[PDB]
Amino acid sequence: GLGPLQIWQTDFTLEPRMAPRSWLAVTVDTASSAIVVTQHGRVTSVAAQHHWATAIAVLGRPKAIKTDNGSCFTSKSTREWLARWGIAHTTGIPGNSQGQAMVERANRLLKDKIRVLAEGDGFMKRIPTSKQGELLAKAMYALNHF
Amino acid sequence: GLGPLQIWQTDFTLEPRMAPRSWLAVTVDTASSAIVVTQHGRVTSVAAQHHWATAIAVLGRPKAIKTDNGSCFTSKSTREWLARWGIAHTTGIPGNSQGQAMVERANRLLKDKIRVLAEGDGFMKRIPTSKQGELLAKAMYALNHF
Ligand SMILES: [Zn+2]
Ligand SMILES: [Zn+2]
Ligand SMILES: [Zn+2]
Ligand SMILES: [Zn+2]
Ligand SMILES: [Zn+2]
Ligand SMILES: [Zn+2]
Ligand SMILES: [Zn+2]
Ligand SMILES: [Zn+2]
Repeated sequence: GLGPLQIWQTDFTLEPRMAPRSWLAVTVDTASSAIVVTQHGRVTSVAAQHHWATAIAVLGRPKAIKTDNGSCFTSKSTREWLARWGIAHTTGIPGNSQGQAMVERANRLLKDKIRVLAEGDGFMKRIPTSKQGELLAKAMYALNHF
Repeated sequence: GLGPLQIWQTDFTLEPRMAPRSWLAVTVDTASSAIVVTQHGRVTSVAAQHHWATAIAVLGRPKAIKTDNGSCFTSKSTREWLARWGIAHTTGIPGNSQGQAMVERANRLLKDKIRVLAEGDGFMKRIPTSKQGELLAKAMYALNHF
């Protein structure tokens, strides 16, 4: 049982094609490379908690999650939510540089796939609100192919 | 590679504690017993398609899905959505009796866990709208423990 560590990297990335809920919260399980994404109207502490509750239902509970120092991830509210779950959190090392690189790469592959799938459906600018969820789901499936 | 068949059972169950989006769409992968649930305001053909797009992002694409003859699953719109995905569908045998039993059992374990987790949080009647998603996510995690 000397298998990979159950550690996640999480980040928010802006995607105007998904407006009005244009902030995409993306989590990469570093142990399997699975990706989970959710959309939100604003980046708050509560959006990050909503995102991780879903990721937890999808990937199970991690031992730890690594984020940057964005304030939605470092407020007291977030620290308490993570403590209630027993999940450890680290924002890395002060002036990390790298070490968030996997989720930054997932952010980019994700936006590219949304753009090619959207354009494939004839949406060259914003994706109609009513079509967003299924297209976000399709991009997520295309990047995991469970 | 003589491992289980990638066949899903899907159904809708009403849960007043989740009002106004009180119809829960539940899918059980019969190959692993994993469960995926989503909430909806009305049972339409489009609610079933929204539910399966999410399940597909979570469990990958199945070879087939088995449902009852509820009309949201048998309209032309649904038949076409499933055909676009290459997924086969069966509503079983005319007067099946059983053969949907796993998802009917998942419907019941699911509503029980929502009730115990809700009550654990002090919500004895409807769960506040703003608390529903995280509690639905928690019930889904509690029944899968990924
Ligand atoms: Zn960030
Ligand atoms: Zn939210
Ligand atoms: Zn970033
Ligand atoms: Zn695939
Ligand atoms: Zn039914
Ligand atoms: Zn919907
Ligand atoms: Zn039923
Ligand atoms: Zn667990």
